[PDB]
Amino acid sequence: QTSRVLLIIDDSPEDRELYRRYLLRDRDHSYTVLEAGLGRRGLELWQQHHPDAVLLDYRLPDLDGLEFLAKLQPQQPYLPVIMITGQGNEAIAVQAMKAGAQDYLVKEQITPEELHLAVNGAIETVHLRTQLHQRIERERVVSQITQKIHQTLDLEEILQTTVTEVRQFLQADRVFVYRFQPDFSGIVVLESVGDNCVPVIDAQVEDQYFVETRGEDYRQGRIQAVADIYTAGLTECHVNLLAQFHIRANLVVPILHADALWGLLVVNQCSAPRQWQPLEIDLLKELATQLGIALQQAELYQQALEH
Amino acid sequence: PQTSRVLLIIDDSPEDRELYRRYLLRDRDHSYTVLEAGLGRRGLELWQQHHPDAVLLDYRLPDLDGLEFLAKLQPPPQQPYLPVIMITGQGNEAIAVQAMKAGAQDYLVKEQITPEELHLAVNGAIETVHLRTQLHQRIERERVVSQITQKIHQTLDLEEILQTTVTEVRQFLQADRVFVYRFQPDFSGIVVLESVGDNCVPVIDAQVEDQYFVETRGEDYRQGRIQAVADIYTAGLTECHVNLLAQFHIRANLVVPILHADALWGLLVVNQCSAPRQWQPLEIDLLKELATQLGIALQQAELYQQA
Ligand SMILES: CCC1=C(C)/C(=C\C2=NC(=C\c3[nH]c(/C=C4\NC(=O)[C@H](C)[C@H]4CC)c(C)c3CCC(=O)O)/C(CCC(=O)O)=C2C)NC1=O
Ligand SMILES: CCC1=C(C)/C(=C\C2=NC(=C\c3[nH]c(/C=C4\NC(=O)[C@H](C)[C@H]4CC)c(C)c3CCC(=O)O)/C(CCC(=O)O)=C2C)NC1=O
Ligand SMILES: [Mg+2]
Ligand SMILES: [Mg+2]
Ligand SMILES: [Mg+2]
Ligand SMILES: [Mg+2]
Repeated sequence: QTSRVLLIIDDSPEDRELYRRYLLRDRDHSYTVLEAGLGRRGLELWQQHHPDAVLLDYRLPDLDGLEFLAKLQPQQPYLPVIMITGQGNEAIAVQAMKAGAQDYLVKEQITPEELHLAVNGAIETVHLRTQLHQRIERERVVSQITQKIHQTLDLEEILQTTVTEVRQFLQADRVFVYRFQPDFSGIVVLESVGDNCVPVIDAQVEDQYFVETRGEDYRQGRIQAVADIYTAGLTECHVNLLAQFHIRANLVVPILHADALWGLLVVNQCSAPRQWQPLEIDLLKELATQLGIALQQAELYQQALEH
Repeated sequence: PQTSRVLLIIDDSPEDRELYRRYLLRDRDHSYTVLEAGLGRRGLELWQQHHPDAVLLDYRLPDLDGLEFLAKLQPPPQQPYLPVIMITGQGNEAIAVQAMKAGAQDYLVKEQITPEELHLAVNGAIETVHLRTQLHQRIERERVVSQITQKIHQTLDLEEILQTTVTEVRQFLQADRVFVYRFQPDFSGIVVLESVGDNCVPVIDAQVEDQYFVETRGEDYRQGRIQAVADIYTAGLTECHVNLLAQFHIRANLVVPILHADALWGLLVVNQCSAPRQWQPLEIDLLKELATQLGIALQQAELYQQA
């Protein structure tokens, strides 16, 4: 049973209660239910809570359902709205679906099972469209970096292009590349930042975990994906440390050269926690692998000079 | 009215079937040709022989239960999803729920159907199958690209990398033949690796040494410009190329230049040998991306040469 936020927008307190009772009868999910009796507040709750689905009464005191959809501006998001219409007004349902709704229900004909089916579909379909959009953007990033590696030997340009595009794609506060010194200490080679996190470049913090251990887990590929340093169960030493650079969410991907650990591709969220998705993690492993190709390429260019 | 959609209705009631067809008339947006079957066996035959855009399936047929039917449906490999809409009697929603886990896209309740609801349900099933297809292909091409990147990162033998590109590309594309063309210093050319299917007679061991097009007619190939022929007889080609292509039984031709540094190293070639083929953007962009990776692969092998 996963969690779902469902927003009900209907001016009849009883219908809201009816729908609320119906959604609880769903074994597949646990629903957090938000309510509004007016369109304007519906819009406000929508904008503040990003609910997974919206049950929308076509006839509200302030807005008709069509006006509500038109007052919605949504990356490139899709609206998980189910229009609720009265029997006989199906023509509204059709023009609502052409305006962005995912499905509709007939008020007096609604059953719990039908409600589940509607919510499932609106959510699944928006998820498909969201995933497809993410696949397209993720492909642009990978191809753009592939392009760079084919067009140049220089690291400063490839790493830079990498750091920027991932920050753009992920909408992260910070992305940078951390490089290990021979004495297993670290420095930030490149960076790209949003002004919500206290900088790290030029202000170097000395950790003792990489000098002492050398990162054998990172050599053999270990990645860390911390959604929120306060709920992941880290030690008090680590939590307090990250709080001083305002890192709230942490994603770290090792960069490998030869059979050795060259450095780290690092993503930060500094304002709020962030649950890193499988697609995003997979993107970074891939880029890191391309960086390995770049580094290797640059070293073969160094070796070829000396000859 | 020109028919835009083919719908297969599988239901043992001739009256309900005609009823649904009339409902479909109320959709001004589309024109429906309806195939009808009263039995599972005939439904399956009609499905397999005529490839309808969507299916309305009665959960209870005289010979097969709706679930048993879905299990006998095999979908083409370029559209692996079943655009089936289950029709169940009320109270039997639970059977329909198990159908959507078995591949149906949606369901309807027998006595509750309205013309608009039928339209939207058919609309939805076709759009969702299309979304699911697009997402499915994005995942496959990313795997292909990610697999070649890995190989390059591992510094594996290039001919093995070339092999992998050639094989995996033909599978993803359902193409009759894919191969890699390599230029000799004297601007001729030979076929290094290949992947060929039923409809196509192979070309690899009988390579004709072509003229110096790379100097003037590969002006575009040096500058990275690709050729994408849907049908060699309508592309406006000269007799020499047309006759040449016909001697290899090429009907559709997609060729992508392979670059090493900024020089024309060779060509990635895709062929359809049976029928003409309109090459789609996803397919072309995949090929360009692979072409660039082979370019990066070629660079890795040359840099290891002096060293
Ligand atoms: C933001 C700027 C910055 C950081 C984060 C940095 C050090 C830093 N310490 C790290 C990990 C670490 N550092 C420590 C711990 C310590 N290190 C010590 O010097 C202590 C003795 C000790 C506890 C006080 C630990 C426990 C980790 C995490 C190790 C793990 O991954 O399990 C990491 C990698 C994981 C991460 O990014 O969270 C870095 C980059 N230096 C910097 O300039
Ligand atoms: C097994 C397959 C095979 C081929 C396809 C090959 C030759 C071959 N000739 C090509 C182009 C070409 N080849 C020719 C012309 C000629 N070529 C000649 O051998 C002529 C004597 C001459 C006719 C006058 C032309 C005009 C092109 C296309 C140039 C362009 O469109 O840029 C191409 C690349 C473009 C394409 O195929 O569309 C190849 C690979 N040798 C092979 O073993
Ligand atoms: Mg109302
Ligand atoms: Mg429905
Ligand atoms: Mg649906
Ligand atoms: Mg029947």
